[PDB]
Amino acid sequence: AELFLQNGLSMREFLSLDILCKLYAEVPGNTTIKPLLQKEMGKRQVKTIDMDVVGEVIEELMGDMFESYYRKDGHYFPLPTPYLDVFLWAVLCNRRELARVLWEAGREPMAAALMASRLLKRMASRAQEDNTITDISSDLYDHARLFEERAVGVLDECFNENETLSQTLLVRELDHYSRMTALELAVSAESQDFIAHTSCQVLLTRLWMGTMAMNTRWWKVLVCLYLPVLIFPIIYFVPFCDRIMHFYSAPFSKFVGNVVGYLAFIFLYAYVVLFNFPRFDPAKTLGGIHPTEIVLYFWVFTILIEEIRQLAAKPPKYIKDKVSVYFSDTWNFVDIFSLTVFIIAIILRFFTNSRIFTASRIILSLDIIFFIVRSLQIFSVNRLLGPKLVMIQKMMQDLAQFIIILAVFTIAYGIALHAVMFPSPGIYARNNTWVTITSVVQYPYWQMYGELFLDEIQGEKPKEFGEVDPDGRWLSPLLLAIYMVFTNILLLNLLIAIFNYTFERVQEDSDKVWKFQRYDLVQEYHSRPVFAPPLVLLGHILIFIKIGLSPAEMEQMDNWEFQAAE
Amino acid sequence: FTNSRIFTASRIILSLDIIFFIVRSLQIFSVNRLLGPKLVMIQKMMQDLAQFIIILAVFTIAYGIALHAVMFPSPGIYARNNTWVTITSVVQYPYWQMYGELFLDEIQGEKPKEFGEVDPDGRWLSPLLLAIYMVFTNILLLNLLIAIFNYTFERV
Amino acid sequence: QEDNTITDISSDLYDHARLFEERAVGVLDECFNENETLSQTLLVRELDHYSRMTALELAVSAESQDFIAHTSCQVLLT
Ligand SMILES: *[C@@H]1O[C@H](CO)[C@@H](O[C@@H]2O[C@H](CO)[C@@H](O)[C@H](O)[C@H]2NC(C)=O)[C@H](O)[C@H]1NC(C)=O
Ligand SMILES: *[C@@H]1O[C@H](CO)[C@@H](O[C@@H]2O[C@H](CO)[C@@H](O)[C@H](O)[C@H]2NC(C)=O)[C@H](O)[C@H]1NC(C)=O
Ligand SMILES: [Ca+2]
Repeated sequence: AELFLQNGLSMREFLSLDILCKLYAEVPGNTTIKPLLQKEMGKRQVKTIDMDVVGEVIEELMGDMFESYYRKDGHYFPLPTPYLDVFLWAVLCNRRELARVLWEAGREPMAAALMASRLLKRMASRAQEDNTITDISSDLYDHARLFEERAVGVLDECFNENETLSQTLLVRELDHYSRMTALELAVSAESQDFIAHTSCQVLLTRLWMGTMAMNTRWWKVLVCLYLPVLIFPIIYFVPFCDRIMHFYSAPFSKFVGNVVGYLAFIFLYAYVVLFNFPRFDPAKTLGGIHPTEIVLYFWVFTILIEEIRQLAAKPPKYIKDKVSVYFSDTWNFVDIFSLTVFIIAIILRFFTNSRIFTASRIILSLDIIFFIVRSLQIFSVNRLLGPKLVMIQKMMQDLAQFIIILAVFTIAYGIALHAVMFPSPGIYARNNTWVTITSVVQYPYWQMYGELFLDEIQGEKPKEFGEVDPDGRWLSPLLLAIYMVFTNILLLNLLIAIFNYTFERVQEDSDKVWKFQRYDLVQEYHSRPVFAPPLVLLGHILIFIKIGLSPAEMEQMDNWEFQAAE
Repeated sequence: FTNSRIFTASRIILSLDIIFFIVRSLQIFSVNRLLGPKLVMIQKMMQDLAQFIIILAVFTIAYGIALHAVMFPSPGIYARNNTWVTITSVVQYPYWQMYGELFLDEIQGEKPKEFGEVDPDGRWLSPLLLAIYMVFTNILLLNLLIAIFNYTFERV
Repeated sequence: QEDNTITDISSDLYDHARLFEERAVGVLDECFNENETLSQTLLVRELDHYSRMTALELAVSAESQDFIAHTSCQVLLT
């Protein structure tokens, strides 16, 4: 194929629509793409293959509201991109050297390599999670890593001459890739080697220090954030109210504003739940509500209008697609959960019942935890702290996996221990279903942390624990001996070993995963209102009341990118 | 100065400054091939602890705000009518629970004299919150910090 | 590494610094393999073209642990 392309043949004259549909027709059978295409043709009841089925497979196999160009262009119902779609065919078929040749022969190469990496590793996940598809997943991850390092090398050769061209090449509209950039193609692909490259990181620093000097510290931004008249001496700009609006346009300034006003919010929420959250009564003024709780209502309404703004400012047009893009990160799950739990608590605020207000204060006092879980994204600005947060997230995945084994042994020993201490048809009966079930759950759990109930389970302390059966009084130390040698020593250190394996896997790439989540931090603070940190709701009022280039400039971009690829 | 508070501050400051003289003593152990590298390990692990302490304090103060807010509702009969014991309880009780000193008799409403009258709906919720805090902090966060220390140990 | 206005080429710079570390260690080793007393008196010279500081002081400014852990520097420190 390479020899044909470099002796007498061009893809522009060779490939047509029927050759391409036939090329997707005689895929061999040991691939992932034949089960995917036959599953999609089973969903449409069409016996022949066309490019709309291939396009829908590519759209569900890229994700993130990707729109494949076979569905929108009339040439797929000469061809515009013959190198690109024969390349995509060779990538879907898991053909190493053929996709290499078609990548080397085609235009927009790092975008092609990042799309190939996303497509191959999402085929790897698809073959791993489906039993009707042959698990060739390690081959697909190796091929995706091969396109990862090809994209990183093309970016590196672009970076070794005229870095400004690299920064403006990473943010191009790519009309043959559903109008998304190389940054967005890389973070869809989770290509951590591409984002941790120096070009993407200085670009995220330019976007992060938006029209402002790249080494201005956080305390200068802090003292200029609440004193705008002091912006003019010390804030250095990379080129009047132009300097003011360019100071507040920085996502780092919006970040420091979110940090300081959020610490004010957490201190206010803590003052409410720890010092003043009274029972509602219509007798005294304002219902008895302290105005710190009113300012609390104001700032959580501000966070709610903030999340409604983030839902409305999503790049798709349909509201369901905006919701699907909005819930693509877990931070929006934490946001919607904390806001909904707050709104439930403040609905239950006003009912004057003792149980309903008790539920309200309990729900609010447990929702401070979820606001501080939302606070955890702030620590991703630090090279040292953010990887530890990624460690915490993957260890919580490990804990949610191990917790069924831990609960199985815990409930087994709890059933045994409570059955030998408290025989229920006897004088030693706990005549209460709830304290029996919570004892089975509770007592092995606290014994698991070395809080040994040795006085309790041997028959002493009969008032606050219970009258233990006298033959449970000698058997309970033996059962607790087996449980301590099996659970505190073996099971817990097994879980610690799982956590340490997770620690080593993240710590060997901690720098690169911080570089990758730095993109998510920049995108989190790039779309915030350009406004005062106590007045961001006024900013949402004043909202209520990725670059494109010239076509000859785009062809010049493509020529420079293709020769750096050469 | 013969004042009771000023002399108390003097003896407290002297009795805490013996610690810093013995921190200065730590350079003597660099004459040993075996001990001095362990002191370099202690120094880099204290750097690691000073980095991890903001994450540990964030989760500690979160659970402390939650725990003290469910045990002691401040506009109620179960109010701790003292700002200082509230703030030091939020700092203090998750910290000692983090080392397995579980205040299970205290947070379930028993020992009302030296701990405080716990609200009866905090008496069942405090073991659940402490369960989540023990499975998240003594198991996950502390062994994460131990893993950081072990990575530092291997590097040195 | 600590400045954002400077391109982070830091790993290349640490590799180049380690390259000069092992070059210095090898020159000290070839100095040590004949007449060790000359190595000890060479490590403590006034170096007027280096602001009058020794090879020991240039190495501990550089934190060149491979140079100080060489046998010449250690018997000199003994
Ligand atoms: C739980 O209920 C059982 C059932 O009545 C109690 O068992 C009785 O206890 C008395 C004195 O303790 C004996 O005289 C009876 O013979 C027991 N009945 C049976 C069927 O064994 C038991 O004491 C209760 N336990 C608690 C803690 O309330
Ligand atoms: C803290 O102060 C509050 C405010 O007075 C006390 O709450 C009162 O307690 C008495 C009896 O305990 C009740 O009769 C009142 O109705 C309560 N007032 C309110 C507004 O709820 C509370 O007892 C004090 N707690 C401590 C430990 O001193
Ligand atoms: Ca959000």
